[PDB]
Amino acid sequence: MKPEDFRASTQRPFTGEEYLKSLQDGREIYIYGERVKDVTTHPAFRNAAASVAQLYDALHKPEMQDSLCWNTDTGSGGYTHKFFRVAKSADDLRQQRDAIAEWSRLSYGWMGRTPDYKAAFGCALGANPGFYGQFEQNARNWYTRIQETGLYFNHAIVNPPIDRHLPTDKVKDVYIKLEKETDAGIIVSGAKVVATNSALTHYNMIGFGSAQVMGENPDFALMFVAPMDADGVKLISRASYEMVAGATGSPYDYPLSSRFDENDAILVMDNVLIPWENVLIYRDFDRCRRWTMEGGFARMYPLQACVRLAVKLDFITALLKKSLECTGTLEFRGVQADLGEVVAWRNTFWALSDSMCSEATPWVNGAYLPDHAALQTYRVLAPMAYAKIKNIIERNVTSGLIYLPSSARDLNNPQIDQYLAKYVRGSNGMDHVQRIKILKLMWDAIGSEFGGRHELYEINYSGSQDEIRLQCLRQAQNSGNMDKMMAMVDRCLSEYDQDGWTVPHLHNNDDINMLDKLLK
Amino acid sequence: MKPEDFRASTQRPFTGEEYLKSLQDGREIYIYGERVKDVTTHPAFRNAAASVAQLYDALHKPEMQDSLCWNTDTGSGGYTHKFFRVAKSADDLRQQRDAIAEWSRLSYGWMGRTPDYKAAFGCALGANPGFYGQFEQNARNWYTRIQETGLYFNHAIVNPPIDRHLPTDKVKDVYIKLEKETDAGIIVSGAKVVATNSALTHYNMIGFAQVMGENPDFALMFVAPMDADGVKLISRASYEMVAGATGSPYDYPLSSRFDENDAILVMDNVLIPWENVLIYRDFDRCRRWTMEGGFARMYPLQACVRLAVKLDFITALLKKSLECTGTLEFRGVQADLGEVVAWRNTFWALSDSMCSEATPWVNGAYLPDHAALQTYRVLAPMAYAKIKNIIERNVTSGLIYLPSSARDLNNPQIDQYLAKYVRGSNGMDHVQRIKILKLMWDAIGSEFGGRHELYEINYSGSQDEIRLQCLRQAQNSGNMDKMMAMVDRCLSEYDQDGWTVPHLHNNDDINMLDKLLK
Amino acid sequence: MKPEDFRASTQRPFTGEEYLKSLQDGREIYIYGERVKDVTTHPAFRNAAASVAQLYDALHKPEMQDSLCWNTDTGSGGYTHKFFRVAKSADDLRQQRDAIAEWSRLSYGWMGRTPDYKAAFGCALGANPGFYGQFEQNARNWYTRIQETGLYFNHAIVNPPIDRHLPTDKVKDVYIKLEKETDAGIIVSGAKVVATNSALTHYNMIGFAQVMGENPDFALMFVAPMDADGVKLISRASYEMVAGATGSPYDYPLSSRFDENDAILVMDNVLIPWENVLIYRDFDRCRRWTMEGGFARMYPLQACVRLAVKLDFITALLKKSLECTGTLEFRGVQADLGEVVAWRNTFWALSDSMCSEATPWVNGAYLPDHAALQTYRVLAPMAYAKIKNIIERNVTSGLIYLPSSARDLNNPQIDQYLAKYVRGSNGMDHVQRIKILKLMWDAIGSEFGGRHELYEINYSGSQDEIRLQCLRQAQNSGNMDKMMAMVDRCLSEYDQDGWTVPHLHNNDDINMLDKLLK
Ligand SMILES: Cc1cc2nc3c(=O)[nH]c(=O)nc-3n(C[C@H](O)[C@H](O)[C@H](O)COP(=O)(O)OP(=O)(O)OC[C@H]3O[C@@H](n4cnc5c(N)ncnc54)[C@H](O)[C@@H]3O)c2cc1C
Ligand SMILES: Cc1cc2nc3c(=O)[nH]c(=O)nc-3n(C[C@H](O)[C@H](O)[C@H](O)COP(=O)(O)OP(=O)(O)OC[C@H]3O[C@@H](n4cnc5c(N)ncnc54)[C@H](O)[C@@H]3O)c2cc1C
Ligand SMILES: Cc1cc2nc3c(=O)[nH]c(=O)nc-3n(C[C@H](O)[C@H](O)[C@H](O)COP(=O)(O)OP(=O)(O)OC[C@H]3O[C@@H](n4cnc5c(N)ncnc54)[C@H](O)[C@@H]3O)c2cc1C
Repeated sequence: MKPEDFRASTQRPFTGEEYLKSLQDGREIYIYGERVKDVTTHPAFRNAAASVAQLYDALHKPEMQDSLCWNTDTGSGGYTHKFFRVAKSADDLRQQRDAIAEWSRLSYGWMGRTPDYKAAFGCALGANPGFYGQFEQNARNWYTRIQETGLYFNHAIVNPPIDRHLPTDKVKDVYIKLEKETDAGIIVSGAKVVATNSALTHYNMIGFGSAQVMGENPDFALMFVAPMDADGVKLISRASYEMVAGATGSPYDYPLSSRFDENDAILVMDNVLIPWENVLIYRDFDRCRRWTMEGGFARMYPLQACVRLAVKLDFITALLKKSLECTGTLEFRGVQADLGEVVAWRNTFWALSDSMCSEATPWVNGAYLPDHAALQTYRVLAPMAYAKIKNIIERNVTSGLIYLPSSARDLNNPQIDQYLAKYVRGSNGMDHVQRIKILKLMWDAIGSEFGGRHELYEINYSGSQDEIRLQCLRQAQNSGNMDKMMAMVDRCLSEYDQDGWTVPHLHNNDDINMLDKLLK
Repeated sequence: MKPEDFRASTQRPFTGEEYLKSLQDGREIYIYGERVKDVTTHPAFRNAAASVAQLYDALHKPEMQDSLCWNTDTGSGGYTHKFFRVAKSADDLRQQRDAIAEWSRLSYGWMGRTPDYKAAFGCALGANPGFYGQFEQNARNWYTRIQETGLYFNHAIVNPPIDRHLPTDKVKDVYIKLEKETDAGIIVSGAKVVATNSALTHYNMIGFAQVMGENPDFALMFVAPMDADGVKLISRASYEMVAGATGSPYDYPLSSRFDENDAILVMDNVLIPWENVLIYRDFDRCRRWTMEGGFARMYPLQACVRLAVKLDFITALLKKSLECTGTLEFRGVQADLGEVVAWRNTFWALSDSMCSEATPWVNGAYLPDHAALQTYRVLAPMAYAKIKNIIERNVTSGLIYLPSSARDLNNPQIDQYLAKYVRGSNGMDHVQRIKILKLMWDAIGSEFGGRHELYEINYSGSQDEIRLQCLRQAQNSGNMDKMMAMVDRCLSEYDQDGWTVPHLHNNDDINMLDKLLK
Repeated sequence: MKPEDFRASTQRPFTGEEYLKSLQDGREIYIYGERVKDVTTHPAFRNAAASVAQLYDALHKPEMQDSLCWNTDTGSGGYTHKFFRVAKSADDLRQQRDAIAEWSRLSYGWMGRTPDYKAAFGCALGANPGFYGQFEQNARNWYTRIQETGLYFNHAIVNPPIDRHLPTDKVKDVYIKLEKETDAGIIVSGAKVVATNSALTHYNMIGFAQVMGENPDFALMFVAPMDADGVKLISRASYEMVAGATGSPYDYPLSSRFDENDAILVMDNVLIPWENVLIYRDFDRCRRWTMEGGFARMYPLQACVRLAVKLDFITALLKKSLECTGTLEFRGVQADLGEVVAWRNTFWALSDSMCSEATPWVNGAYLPDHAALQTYRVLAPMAYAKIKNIIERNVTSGLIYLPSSARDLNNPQIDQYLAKYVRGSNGMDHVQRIKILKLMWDAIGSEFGGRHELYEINYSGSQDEIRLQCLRQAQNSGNMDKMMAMVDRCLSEYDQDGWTVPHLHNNDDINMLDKLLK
């Protein structure tokens, strides 16, 4: 039973109901010391699963289908989310940018690992399948499959944060490695860092870590895909903000934690058989080193991430204004100036996504890639912008983020509520129910455990502070951008020497230099 | 004589030679306690004048006309710099963006007040002349004049930094005001804060301590020639003259040719003819001009591109400087340079968005994306201060381990030690190493570098003001209401009793609080 | 002739006049492609020399001797600056802190390499002479000599910024190395990075691209007179000369008297007598000197006080500058000035802690709190860059709305407009307003201001190195192990089954997970 066989039609991706049915499979997930029986009904995952299911439902609704979907390029006569099909122009990238924005708005920018994130991987396979050599047909088939079905992939690429001071092949007891080569496929074992929302995915792409030196053993030089229900695949979940908010809070108290929690799970592979049809790069140091620059994925996914963050910043910006209307401090110059800077950061990420599309270039086989410099720029700025925005919220909303009753239960008890109505009202006529609601929404965005995890995510998810900057420099150098900037500096330098100007339009200083007269 | 009458043709802007001749007028400029006889030959201005003259020469080069010029829209059959005529599409704005970049590369991004900066004012007059009421014909004529000739305007808008704690009605002894209304025109007196490069301009636009007040004699906008009686400039110290008198082009390569003197602008009982008046004793038009005039919604396109060109230069110069010292091999150094690259990329991406998201305005004119203009203004001071700190903390002693002068290289007694001990890393010779690092020092640490940091931090407004204007744009455009509609939708999806949407599970079956607090 | 033989008495340090006479020796200095005949009269050095001479004169003033001087500990019956003799208590360090502050106030915190900076080296030699083995007597003699005379030392320790990607063994064509061992002493050649104010010093201590390597010919520490054959300086541009040639004291008040020329130090086959050798072909002593020598554990007391004095000056000057513009009335401006006040307070509080937490070392000597020294080094670059940004973003156009020269005030034709339009706020006259703002600009934006920013950011090491050394101090002192004992205690108070301490309640009675996940 293929997960896409739950669809009532082969000419469209899953509906939300078919997607939920596709998750009631053999996946082996652990949380709070027990195996999850059904991820769609379990109290740690049911609402995050329902939230992803809503994205699938939106693909078929007349109210969103046109902004979200295109026909497939496969000859099936079907349709798919625009970002699941290879772009072949700058306008195609702009349409994909808008389709990503529309889906992201459904979670207010809070779900960062929705199916469109890894759809860029499906497109990378379809745009350049020749890169994979003997595995070219697997790349072509995987592109067709992902595009037609809307299959939900995530990736587990970063190695566990253990023995970082050593090359990947020197942490053999932990990192993903080839165990055995057989006729049916390859046996792999090891673990990857947290695989965000992988409990709700169909497949994971398992790839080599690029920020850590690989070494000299080719058994670590692998790229392949694994279904979430493959025997030996195990997820060990982190604490569930969804379950905690359900057990000890309410949607009113924790409105984001209760529906958008993407569990960052440890991914374990215990002697998993990967069929040859799922192998993409095999014991190949050459292809592993070339994949970041030639594969296309690294040159596609930040378009999705930049738009998703820009949507979250649309939400945070207006929510900060709403929060300041609660306290009444929005009337002050300093407060307005701080909110104005949040507006500037919000505007920045939308402008970067515009440039990604307008400056797009042809690649291979007619495929277009977004502006690579803009992708690297989003990665560098986002951690700085996010940390600054959170600090601005805390230093302006101040006590408004803590002057809040424990629970919706307090509002529902008239003995407590009578005091909340009088003493916890909003400024200028706003009732206490709305005031507490707005400020709890802001606190869940930045200070709840979910808010704290989101700050950790925005700071680190695409790489360390040094790595994102190194990659930004490498792009400038590899593209020829640095050589073009250097040609301008070399022109400036060529216009004079130790004797004076070499250009005839400027005046030498022989008639005005006073040093001989002063020193000789 | 009109400055444009120096042109041998009415079908093109000035050549560099005609531009220089046009500055040899009756202008009253002071520097170092003396009157400046001729800005084109004076040692404080001659090279900055020659640098601007090069921009005019570039307009007439066949290899550069495709990027720099377009036909006029006046019916003269002439041509002009692309940014001197009203944009009528997103593509027109992109071509203007490129024409600004091409001119800016001629000064490596260091001249921030070149003729294209105020060409946006000429275009604002041409795009919306109806805004000016009875002065509509002046707006139309000034647009035609600026466009055809390439007339060099600057503006003096910011009031002197005196009694900022008071409104623009309680400091009448200093600020620009109407003093007499006559048949020939208006008599004005007062001063404006530094008018950058105004010593080399043909005209200055004079426009309205933030809060204006209640006296309409201060509610003015008009044009003044640089050679009108009573118009005078009191110059600041000349980095060009100092670099010439005590340095050399090798030692101070930017100071020696790109210094834009920030002069105090004084108007002493100046007669402004009615043909030069645009807004007269009109608080309503003065308050509406920032949002309806167009200029405030056009010039940051020029300034963002000009900065992005300077960042192309600084980025590669930082790489060159780190190649000198050999520290470019280290991870931390590469990461810091990578961040400079990210800031450089940002300002180009903002200029892209300004053009692609452009909107129709009035009479077929297009305006760049307003949010992107406000974003450039907010980010630029932070990016510039951060980039300078990154250079200083990475190039470190390389910026000071330099001989005093090109005279040290030209003395073999000293040069023998420079050749051995002040060589560049991995085979680079000492002449090139010292040259690169002196170029970087002139960009950030010389008095010229220091002034450029003060300029990038402040020129479009105080830190609070640029942020306030960014917020106002979000509110006035409807952007804030659209972001708010998303927050209100999120809020509408639940209440104190649970979800109001049917796809989510209520917590009644899992909430343990009742069972826990008996 | 010995430089101290210029003194009319052996029982006190130099007077200013004797100090100036002592500099009129055979020193080989270059600037602007020419040999400097006499540093005391040359226009690039005369005022900086006069400024140092004033510090020596202050030692002999009865009104200042209580704060500045103590008896020598040598048995000579003489006196010296307090920081020139070994501290033997926390109170001795506090009195030295005050004596440093008093001398620093004479240059308003702008001279960072005055004779008291290297007096810490003289004290390090006197406190632990046994460290130097066979060179112990040289350490004792040098301590006595520096203490009694007030000899002016600087140090040249940092290698030229060339081939930083290589160790101090693979750049032999540049770095200081032993070339010959003889009966009279050692022959050395090489260069060091800028030796701040070395043109005005008597001697330089020469000491060991970070990683040293494996060749012991580079493992040296020794003293060299400024007039030894082969010792020479190649000066950087002179802010003093430039301010004199093209400015005035009114226009550049700090550049004109406190410029400490950052000179390239060259040693060409210099003979160093054995009496001047301290560490010889000894990797063991070179590696142990940073932790056992004492100097690295003494000089940041001088530097922290000197910066705190400069911050007293900058803080009040920022208030004065904001009184000029009138913006001091606004909340945001007052808040920014308040932060400058907080940074100024910090460096004084660090100097307090350096003294009160002082510890015994060897032979009765006391050392300031090592953690506070490392903290000053880490915070100072961040505080300085932030303070400069605060000044620029608040004083804004006040720093550029200034006439070129005192010559503008002395020309009534220009001065009439300065009096009206460049007056200060609320009654302050234009002469005082321009004077205050030019003083602030010379502090931060002139080439001297730019060099001072580069100095404060980098002089004690790169951003990573100062932080690494701060961490190493925490580890080596046992501070980190004591902080770790608290974290280990916290961890020991529970395990995977619950609390291990009896005062806390386990969650068995309230944990709902079993009941929820059936
Ligand atoms: C909430 C969250 C969700 C995530 N989801 C996913 C996911 O779905 N899939 C996935 O594959 N990954 C995921 N990640 C991992 C993420 O991509 C990484 O955290 C990021 O790439 C940084 O790598 P790292 O954690 O190994 O940090 P490191 O690379 O180990 O950096 C830590 C520190 O060590 C330094 N350092 C490390 N190596 C070196 C070196 N060789 N030389 C010098 N300094 C070095 C760094 O500069 C930094 O200061 C997620 C992370 C978070 C926080
Ligand atoms: C090198 C340089 C070149 C320039 N060239 C030109 C030019 O050619 N033409 C031109 O017209 N201008 C020019 N300017 C002026 C520039 O536009 C201004 O400096 C800028 O607009 C900031 O205004 P300001 O200097 O008056 O600072 P201010 O507005 O006075 O700000 C200083 C401080 O006071 C605070 N403040 C001021 N007013 C208030 C208030 N009402 N309420 C609360 N806080 C307040 C600010 O928040 C800030 O902290 C130039 C400036 C520089 C530095
Ligand atoms: C105005 C001024 C006056 C001075 N006066 C004196 C004086 O009188 N006497 C004196 O001896 N010195 C003096 N100095 C030198 C000063 O002490 C040094 O600049 C400081 O120690 C920093 O060392 P550096 O310049 O070699 O920088 P570097 O150490 O070369 O650092 C530059 C960059 O390279 C990186 N880097 C360097 N090496 C490594 C490495 N191995 N691994 C990783 N990254 C690395 C750093 O992290 C940094 O990002 C002065 C400096 C200045 C600016």
